[PDB]
Amino acid sequence: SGLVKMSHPSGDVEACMVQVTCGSMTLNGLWLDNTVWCPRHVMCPADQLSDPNYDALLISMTNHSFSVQKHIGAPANLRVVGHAMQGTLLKLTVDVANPSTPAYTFTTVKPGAAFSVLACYNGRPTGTFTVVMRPNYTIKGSFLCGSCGSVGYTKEGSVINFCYMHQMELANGTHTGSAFDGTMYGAFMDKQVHQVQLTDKYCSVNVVAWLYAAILNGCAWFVKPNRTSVVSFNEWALANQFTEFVGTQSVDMLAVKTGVAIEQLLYAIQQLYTGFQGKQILGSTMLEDEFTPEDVNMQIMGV
Amino acid sequence: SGLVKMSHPSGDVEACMVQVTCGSMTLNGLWLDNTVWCPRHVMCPADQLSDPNYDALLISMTNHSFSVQKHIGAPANLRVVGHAMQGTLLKLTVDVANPSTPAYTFTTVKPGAAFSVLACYNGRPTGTFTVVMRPNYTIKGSFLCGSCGSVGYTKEGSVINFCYMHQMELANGTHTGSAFDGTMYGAFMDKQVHQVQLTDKYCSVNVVAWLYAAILNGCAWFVKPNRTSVVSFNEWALANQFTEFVGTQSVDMLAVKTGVAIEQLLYAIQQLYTGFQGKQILGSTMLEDEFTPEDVNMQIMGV
Repeated sequence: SGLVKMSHPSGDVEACMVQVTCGSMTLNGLWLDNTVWCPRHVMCPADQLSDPNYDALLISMTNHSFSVQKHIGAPANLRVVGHAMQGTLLKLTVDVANPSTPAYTFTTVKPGAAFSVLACYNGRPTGTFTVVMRPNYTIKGSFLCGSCGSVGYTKEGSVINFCYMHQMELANGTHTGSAFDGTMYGAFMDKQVHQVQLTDKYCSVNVVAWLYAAILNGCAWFVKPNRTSVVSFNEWALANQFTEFVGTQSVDMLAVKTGVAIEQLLYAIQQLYTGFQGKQILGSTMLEDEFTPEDVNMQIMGV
Repeated sequence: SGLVKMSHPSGDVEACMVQVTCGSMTLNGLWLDNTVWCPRHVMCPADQLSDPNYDALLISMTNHSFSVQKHIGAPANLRVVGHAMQGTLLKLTVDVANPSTPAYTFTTVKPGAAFSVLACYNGRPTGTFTVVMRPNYTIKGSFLCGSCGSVGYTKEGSVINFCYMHQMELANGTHTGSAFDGTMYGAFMDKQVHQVQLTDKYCSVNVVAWLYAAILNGCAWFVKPNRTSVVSFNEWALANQFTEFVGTQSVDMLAVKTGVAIEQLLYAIQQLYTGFQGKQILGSTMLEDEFTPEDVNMQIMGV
């Protein structure tokens, strides 16, 4: 019993972290097979950060411009024998294939989905945490200067699904990055220029999942006979900064185990949004939306 | 910027997890050099869990009663060549030294201190999370059947400090275990009988650290010229379920950076305890005590 913010074991990903240097700029890279992935802003000098031209910067670079070092495990200097740009990322080719490359895929995450982040500094892993891709395509992490190139991922069976590479900080506690196809989540620019993020929203299906977790742990004071249909809730959601509720088999499993219908929890959300009234739910005083239905199913049952 | 629940990278500890079987009982063990540590209740059958005699159980065991298996990485069966009991733990001697034993120490954690937990099932790591040792010597984790033997630890430089081995669940979301010297935190018994835990307390130095994190994020409505000395606060704390405040260099660093004195935040705690005045602090309407000063310093300032 109990519900905590849980991350995937980070061992397989730690073995892929490397340091990438270009001029006087240093950040983290991901070493898979003979390829090192890193943010392309490593090529940008301080005096050009106010308005950079990445196509011009790439042309000016040679294999000599990049230095790749592995610090963890058996340390090694990797020879860069090729360089290329894919969207907002650099794809460096090195002469040694990573002997600890896990079985992996590249996947893009959708808003409301959770993933683990391995935070790194100078190619060294320092911490791990779980985040949810926000409806405004940002993440609320903990990243300081030098954390760029830190990676986000999930684990499915024995396969690591790499979904995020840390790029920038937009505002206090608000971060964004790219998918491994080179596209930045939310189409933000990888430049130190003015850019406003859209309004964030509460992830409705995650709040329902968290309320089911509370019921399964003996906390059900907020459950009443009252119900709100998913059609009525979704119209209400549009005007109250909540995402559209879309049901799934994982949510249905939680409804059948507890005997509490989804519609009863949509009504509870509308009431709890106007105040918890000094009461707690799982040690929280405001709605929690960073626990997915799959997360609750895993932490509460074998499912 | 941003404050999240952060764990240590779990790779070094994952390489030490093994499965220990004794009869029809199975749980997790920790493999360091030629030693495997596991909870001693692996020797206890289901019908004897209410009133066990561990000294009699140990005598009845032979090296062949224990089966040790490594599942992740390069799998191996380890042959048990010695067995011993140290408090609430078994110390098995195996014929192969773990080739990935990290540099380590055994340390007992004090209430208010944070540590990372690597949750395991059948010798397989499944997740990682951070907890604080509660003033009543329990932890609020997320553990299901089969998680016994999961380990807690901190990292100082390159040294892993193993501080906890999961033993039992006392109540919903309330867990306890032992230190690697064999002593159970809070002197709870490793047996199936009803045991009452003492009342919890708010960890004062952690609430001060969280109020400093709020000021660093632009939230300082609770800061007034009013001050409470640490001597006055500690007398008040005794009667109001708060731990004794003990200052540290990390708290002093937060006071210098923000320009807000410790004594102003001790007064603020006494006022916020009587109500949050219809406002919120970092997304909460109740005091938060699971972020330590070191945690706030490392995540906000990187020191």
